[PDB]
Amino acid sequence: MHGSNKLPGFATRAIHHGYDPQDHGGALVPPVYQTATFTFPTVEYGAACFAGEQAGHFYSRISNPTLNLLEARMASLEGGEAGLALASGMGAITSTLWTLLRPGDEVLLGNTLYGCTFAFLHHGIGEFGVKLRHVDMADLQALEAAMTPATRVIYFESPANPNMHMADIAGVAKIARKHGATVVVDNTYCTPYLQRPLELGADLVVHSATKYLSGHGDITAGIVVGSQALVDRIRLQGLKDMTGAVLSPHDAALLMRGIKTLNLRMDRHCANAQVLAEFLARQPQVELIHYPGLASFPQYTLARQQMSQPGGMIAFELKGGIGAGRRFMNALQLFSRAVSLGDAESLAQHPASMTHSSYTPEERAHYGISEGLVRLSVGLEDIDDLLADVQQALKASA
Amino acid sequence: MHGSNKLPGFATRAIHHGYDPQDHGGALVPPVYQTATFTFPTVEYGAACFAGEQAGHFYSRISNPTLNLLEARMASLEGGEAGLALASGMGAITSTLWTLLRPGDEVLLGNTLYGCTFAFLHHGIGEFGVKLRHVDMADLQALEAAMTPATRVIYFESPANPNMHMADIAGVAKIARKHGATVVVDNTYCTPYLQRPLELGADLVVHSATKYLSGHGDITAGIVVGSQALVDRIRLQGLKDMTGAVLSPHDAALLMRGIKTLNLRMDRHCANAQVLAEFLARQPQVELIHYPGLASFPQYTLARQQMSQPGGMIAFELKGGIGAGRRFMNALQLFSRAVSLGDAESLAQHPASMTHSSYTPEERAHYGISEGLVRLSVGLEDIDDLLADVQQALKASA
Amino acid sequence: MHGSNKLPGFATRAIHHGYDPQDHGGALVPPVYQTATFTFPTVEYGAACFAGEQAGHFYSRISNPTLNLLEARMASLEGGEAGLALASGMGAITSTLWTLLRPGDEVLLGNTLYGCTFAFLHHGIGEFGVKLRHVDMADLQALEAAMTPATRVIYFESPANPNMHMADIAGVAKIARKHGATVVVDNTYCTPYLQRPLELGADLVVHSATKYLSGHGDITAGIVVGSQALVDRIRLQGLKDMTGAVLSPHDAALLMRGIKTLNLRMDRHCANAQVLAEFLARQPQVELIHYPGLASFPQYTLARQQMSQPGGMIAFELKGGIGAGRRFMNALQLFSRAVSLGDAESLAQHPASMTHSSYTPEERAHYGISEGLVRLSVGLEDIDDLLADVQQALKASA
Amino acid sequence: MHGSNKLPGFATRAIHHGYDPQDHGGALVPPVYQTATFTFPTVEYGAACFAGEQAGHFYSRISNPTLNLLEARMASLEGGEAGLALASGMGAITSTLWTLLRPGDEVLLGNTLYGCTFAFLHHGIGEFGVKLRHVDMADLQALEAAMTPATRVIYFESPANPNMHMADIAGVAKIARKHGATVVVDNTYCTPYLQRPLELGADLVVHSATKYLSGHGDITAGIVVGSQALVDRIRLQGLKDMTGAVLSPHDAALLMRGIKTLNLRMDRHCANAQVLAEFLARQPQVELIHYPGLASFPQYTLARQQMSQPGGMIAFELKGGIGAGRRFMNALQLFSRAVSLGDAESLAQHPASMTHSSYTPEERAHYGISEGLVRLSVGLEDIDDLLADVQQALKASA
Repeated sequence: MHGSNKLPGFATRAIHHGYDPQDHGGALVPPVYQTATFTFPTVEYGAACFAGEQAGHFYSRISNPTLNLLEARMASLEGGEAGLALASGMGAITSTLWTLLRPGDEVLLGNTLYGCTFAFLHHGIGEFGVKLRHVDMADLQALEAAMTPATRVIYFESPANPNMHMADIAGVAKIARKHGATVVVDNTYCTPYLQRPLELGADLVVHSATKYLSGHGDITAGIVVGSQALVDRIRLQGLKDMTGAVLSPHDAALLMRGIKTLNLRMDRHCANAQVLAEFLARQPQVELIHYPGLASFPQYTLARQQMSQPGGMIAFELKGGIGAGRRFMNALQLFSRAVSLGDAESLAQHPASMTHSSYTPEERAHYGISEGLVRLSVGLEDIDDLLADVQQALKASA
Repeated sequence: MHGSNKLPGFATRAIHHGYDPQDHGGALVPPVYQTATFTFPTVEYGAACFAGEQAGHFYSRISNPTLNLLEARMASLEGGEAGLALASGMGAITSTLWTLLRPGDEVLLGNTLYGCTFAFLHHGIGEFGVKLRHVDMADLQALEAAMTPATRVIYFESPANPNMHMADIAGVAKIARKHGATVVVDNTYCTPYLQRPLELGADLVVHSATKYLSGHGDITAGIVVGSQALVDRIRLQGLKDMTGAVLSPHDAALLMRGIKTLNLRMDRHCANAQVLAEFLARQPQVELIHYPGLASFPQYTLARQQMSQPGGMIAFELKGGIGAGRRFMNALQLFSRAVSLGDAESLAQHPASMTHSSYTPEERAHYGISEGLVRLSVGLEDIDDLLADVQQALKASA
Repeated sequence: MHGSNKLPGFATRAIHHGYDPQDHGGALVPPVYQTATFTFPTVEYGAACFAGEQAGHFYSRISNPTLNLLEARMASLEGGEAGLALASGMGAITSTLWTLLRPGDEVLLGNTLYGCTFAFLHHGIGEFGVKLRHVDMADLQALEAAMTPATRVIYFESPANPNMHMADIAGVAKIARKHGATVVVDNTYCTPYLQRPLELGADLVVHSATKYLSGHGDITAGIVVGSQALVDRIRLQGLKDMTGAVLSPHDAALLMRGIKTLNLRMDRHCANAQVLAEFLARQPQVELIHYPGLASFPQYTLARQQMSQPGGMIAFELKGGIGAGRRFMNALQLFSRAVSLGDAESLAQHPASMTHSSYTPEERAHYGISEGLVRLSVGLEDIDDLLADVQQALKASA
Repeated sequence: MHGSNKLPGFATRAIHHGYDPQDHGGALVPPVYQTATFTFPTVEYGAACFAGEQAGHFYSRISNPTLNLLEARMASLEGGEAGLALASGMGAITSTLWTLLRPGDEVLLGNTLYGCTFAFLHHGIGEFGVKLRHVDMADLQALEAAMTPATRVIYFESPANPNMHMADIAGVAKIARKHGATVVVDNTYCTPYLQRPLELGADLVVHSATKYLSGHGDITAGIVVGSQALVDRIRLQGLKDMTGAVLSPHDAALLMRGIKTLNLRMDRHCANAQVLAEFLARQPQVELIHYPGLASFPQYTLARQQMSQPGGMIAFELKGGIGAGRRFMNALQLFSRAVSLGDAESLAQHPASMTHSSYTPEERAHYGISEGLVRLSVGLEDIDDLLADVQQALKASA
C-alpha cells in the first residue's frame, strides 16, 4: 500500500507502490488484466476517455491497468514522474528514439553501445536522416565540443561494455541542460536500486527488464521512465504508432513479481561479483579485470559516486587471448555459455569465439574487442561453487 | 496429415501443422518455451548459431521455439513460405514497413486505413522522408497511373473500414509485378480462413492477431506471413532492431489455442452476421447497410470472388444521425460499447460519438466519418439474443 | 454481458453469464485473481467474512473470484443452483463422495466406471467402512431391489464406457427421491450442452473439465454443480479439508476460455462422429459399433431422450481382436494413441493392448474389456482427413 | 548444470538442481509442459509405460515433466529421496494421510495444528475409523507412553502455533523407529532452507508451498518429500484416486521461480523478524512475545539445534486483550489484515477478533487462543517502515 514520493524505503516501494488491495477486492496480489479491450458504460464516457477528460481504459496497446501498476512502481524506484512498459528493451529504446528524433536532428552517443542499439542507430533510424556521432561521455570537454544546435538528444549506457566504462551523468546532463538536448540513459545494468540517472540530471532512462528487473530470465521486456510530458509522447507515438511493442499483462505481472526481490537479488549479485572479481585479480592467468568494485578500476571514484554498489557484471582478459578464452568457456560447468545477463543463473560469453568469432583478430581488435576478453553475469548460486567452476575452467584454459 | 505432409484440410492444419507430439516427449499440447535466452554446449555451437550455420536458438527477441510453431502454422494457413510473430498488429505492420522503406521510397496506400497505421504513416515514417500517396485500390487504372519508379510498397486493408470497401488483390498484384512494388495486405478482418492474399499475388500479409485469430480478446499480437526472403529481413531488421515488438511465448501459446477453433468461430461469426445484416435491412431506422453478404453490396461479385464468406463485421447508418447513433449505442445490453473486434463477445461502436465525438460534423465528414455510422463486430452469442438487443436498441434510437 | 438477462441462449450464457465488464473497470475479459489471500479493511469485516455474514474472500482454497465466475457459469449451463471448481475430475468426485459418505453408508454404482473412480471407490473410500454395490442403472427394477435404508448415494456415468451404456436418469432419480438417496451423475462425456442430468432429477453432476469443457487438453480440472446446500457442504468439507484439490485461477480462466466455444466444438465433434460412425458401419472389419447416433444403438430411444446430440465418442469392435487392434492402432497417423478425450485433436485407444495389455484375455474379458474394442475421441479435424486415417488403419488392421 | 543434493550449495541446487538446459534445446528456463495428456509412438510403448517398464508420461494427474522437476528439486533441498507436487498444502497433507492410514490405525498429533489440518483429522479421516490422540511432541516421556501397536503415524508441525512450540524431531523419530510408526512433519514455516526434518529422522515432510516456497502469494500448492517407496504410494493412491489434487504445470513453474530466491527471501524474513521481535519485547503494551530468535525463548536451545535461523513468523500478546488487538490490527497501515503467511508482504492477524471472533472467550482460552494474541508474518519490506507501522499500531491499541 505504502506509496512512494521516496518516503517508504526502496524495498517497501518495490513491493507495494501504487497498489492497495482494499481497492481490488482485497486481493493481496493484483489481479492480472489479460484483456485487449475495455468497455464503456456510455458512449459519452468512451468519448471522455478518448478526449482524456475521464480516467479509464479502452485498449491495452495504449494503456493497460496491470502495465500501469508496473509503470508507476518503476517510476517510483527510478525517482521519475512516469513509466511505460514495453515488449522488450529494444522496444523501449526504439519507441523512445523514434519519437524524439526527426531527420536533420543529431544524436550524440556513448563510444560503445549494446549491439542492437548500435545496429538500430546506424542501420535503422540513422538511415532515415538522423545524424549520429560517438563521443566519450566521460570527457565533458569532448562532449561540450561536439554539441551543435542540432543535437537533440544524448544517449548512452553507464556502465558500458566491454570495460564497464562510466560516464559523468551529472556532468553530461548539465551540458545538455544548457543546450536544450534530451539525455536518455540505458540503466539496464545497474537498475534503479544501484543507480538512478534521473536524480543525476538525466531526462529519461531505459531498461531491458528482460535482465535484472525480471531477474529470472523468463520474459523479455522494456521500461522507460522520465517526466510525464516526455513519457506521454513516447506512449502515444513511439509505442502506439511506431513499433507497437506491447507488453503482455502476463509478462508485466511476472516482472512485478521479479521486482519484489530486486534489492535482495542485486545485493547477492554484487556480493558474489566482488568475491569473484577479487579471486580473478589473484590469478596469474588473468591479465586485466574490468570491475567497478576493484580499487584499481580506472573510474573507481566516479563509479562510487553514481552507483551504490559495483554491480554483478565482470569483464576480464585472459593472457594469451583467444584459445585461452575458448578453452575456458568450453570448460565451464556451472556458468552457462549464453548471451544475456541478470539471471539467477550465472552466464558467460567470450565474443572472440562466440558473437564475434566471425571477425578476424584485426577486425575484432580494431573494433574494441580483445581476444581474451570474457564477460560474466555473476548469478545467485553459492559463491564457492562459482569460484570452483572458474578455478577448474582456468586450469583447463591453460 | 498433421498439417503439411500430404494435403490436410484447413481445420486439420489449424490444430496440427508443424507439431508432432512424438518429437516433444509425447506432449499433446506443445510445451511453452517461456525463456529469454538459450545456452550452448560449446562456444563453437554458439558462434554457428549466430552465423546461421547452425539450427538453434540463443535469444527469444530474435527467435523463440513456441513463436516458430505459431509462425509456421500461420504460414501454412495463409499459403505462405514463412511467418513472424510480434507483440501486436501495429508491431507487425511497423516492423514490415520500417524494413521495406527508406527515404526517397514511395508507398501507395489504400484510401482508408486503420487509425493507428494511418497515424504511423502520416506522423511516423512519412516524417522520415518516405513518400505517401492514397489511391483507390479498387480502381486498377488509378493505381497504375500512380505507379512510379520510387514506388516501393503498395499497402492496404481488404475489406477496409468503414464501408468494407474491397480491393482487387490479384489485380493490384499484377500491376505490382509489372512495376516492381512489394504488396502488403492487412488481412485482419478475413483471417486466412476467409481470404488468402498471398494466393492472389500479394507478397506479404499482416494480421492484428489481437482480433479474430486469438478470438477471445485476452491477447495483443501480430503476425506477418510471406516469402522467406521478406520475412527473414523483417525479422532481422524491423523486429530485432527497429521495433523490439516481441511476442511473449505465453501469448503465442494462447493465440495458437484460439487458432484451433478458427474455422468454427469464423463460421459462426459469419452466419450470425448474415442474419443480423438481413435483419437490419428491413428496419425503418436504417438508411444504408455495408455488409459484403447483402446482394446489394456494391462489390458483391468481387467480394464473393476473394472471400469464402462475407465476414463477421457489419457497418450501417442510422437515418437519425449522431443522436440516433448515440441513443442506439447507449441502449445496447448484450453488445458492448468498445473499440476492437473479433471476440466471442459482440462489440459495437459509433465513431461519430465515440472516437471522433469531439470533431465537428464537417471535420468528421472530411475524414470520411459519417454521423450515423455504427460498426458491429458480430460475436458468437445466440443470434436470437443479438437480434433482440439490436431490435430494442433500434427502437430506443427514436 | 447477458447470460442472465432473461434466460439468454446457451451460447450467450457460456460467454457472458455472471460477468459484466462494467463491474470490473470495463475489462472485456475478466481479470485473473491469481492471489492466494485477500485482505480486510477492518478485523470486523474479516470476522463477518469468516462468519459468512459478509460477502467477500479471504483464502483461495475456500473460494476465489475467478473460480467463482466459472462456478456460476457452469451452474447456469447445467441448470443447477451452485457450482464448485476443483483441480481435477477426480478432485470433484472424491470431494463430493468424501462429504456425502461415512462408514456404514451404502453407495450403489453403475455397472461400469472410469478407471480411477472405480479404484477410489473400491480401494479408497470403500476401505474406510463405506459399502459399495454395482447395479445396472438402466434396470429400474434391479435398482429398486438394490435400495436399502443404508443407501445414501447413487453414482454413475451416462453414457458409460465401453459400450456407451445409458442410464435412465429420470427413473433413477424417482427411486432415489423415494428412498432419500442422493443421485450423482458424471456428465463429462455429454457436457451441459448435450445433457443436463439435474433437469432429469439428479442431485449433483460432476465433470472432468479436463476433457470437452476445456476442449484444448492444456489443463486438468473438475467441476461440481448441484443445489446450494449440497455444494456448500462439498466446498467447506470435501474440498479444503479432505481433499486439497484447489483449481489454479489461471487454469480456471483457461477453462472459461474453452467454454466460450463449447457449443461450436461439440457441434463439430458430433457431426464428425456421426459420419465416422456410419462409415465404420459399412466396413466388414468392424463387427460391432457403440455409437448413440446409429438407429441400431440398443438404447437409441433413451439416449435421444436425455441427449441433444449423440456425442463425440465412438467405440467399436474389430474382427481380429487384439492383433487387428494393435495393427489398427499402430497404423494411425492423424489420430493420436493416448488416453483422455474431449480434445480438438482426435484420440484413439485400444484397452486390450494399452492400459490392460498386462492382463490375460480371460482377465480382460472378465472385466468387460473386449479384445478388439477400440475407442475413439473424434476431434475437430477435417472429416476427410479423419476418414482417410481410419480407412488406411482398417486396411492395416487386417 | 549442478544439482547433486548436498554439495553443490543450497542456493545452487535451488536454482539448477535436476535441470540441464542442454537437454531441452538449450532453454535456460525449462519449458512449461502445460498439457494434460501424452501420446505414444506405438501401443506397445504405451503398454510398457503402464507396466512401468517404460520411462514416459501419459496423463498429468499421475505425473507431469514440469511437476517432476519441481519434485526432484524439492527432494534435493529437503535431503529426501523423492518429491510430489500437489494443488495445495492440504492436498499434500490429505493425500499423504489417506494412503498411510486405514480404519483401526492410530495417529498421534502435535498439541496444536493448522486449522484445516485439525478439521480434516477430527471431522474427516477421524470419522472414518482412524483413531487420534494429541501428545506434546516436545515431551518424549509422554510420547513414549502414548505409543501403541496401532499408532501408524506421528504427525506434527514445528514450530507450531500459537507460540511457535518446537518438537524434538530427532527425539520422536527415535521413538517412532522403535515402535515402527511413520513420522511426518509439516515443515511449512521453516522451509528446507531453515530446517530439514528428514535429516533429523522424520520419514515424510509436507509443505504448503502456498507460503514461503512460492514466496509471492500468487499460487496455492503443496509438496511432499520422502522415501521413494513412500512417495510412490502417496502418488499412486493418495493423489491419483483419493484426492485428485493435481498441481497445474503453470503453478509449478511459478513455484520453481519462487524457490530460486528462497535463501535470499528467508534470510531477509528472519533478519526483519529478529529486529521486530526485539522491539516488541521491549514495548509496554506487550505482555508476551513468541520468537525463536530471542535468547529468552523457552525452547531456544532446541530450536537452534533444529533450525538454522529463527524464521520470519512472530506472535505476541497485547496486555489489553481482544480490545487492544482489534485497535492494533485496525491501525495497521503497511501490515495487511489477512490470513496466510510467507509473502513478500507482511501479514498480521488477531484470531480472537478474526478467524475465531465467533468463539467466546470459551474455547478461545481453551485452544490456547489468548484474547490479545497477534501473529505476524514478517515480510520483506524495509524494516524501518515495518517498525513504524507496528509502533504506531501499538500506540493506537491503547
